Amino acid sequence: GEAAAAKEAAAAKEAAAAKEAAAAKAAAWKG
Ligand code: NA
Ligand code: NA
Repeated sequence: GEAAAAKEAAAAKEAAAAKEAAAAKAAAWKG
């Protein structure tokens, strides 16, 4: 029901968030 659905939301957004960190960091670490 809503329980399943909630877990999709959670997963996706966690994944998304992590990608931004990775990208920003790569850009920075270079200079
Ligand atoms: Na989808
Ligand atoms: Na970013």
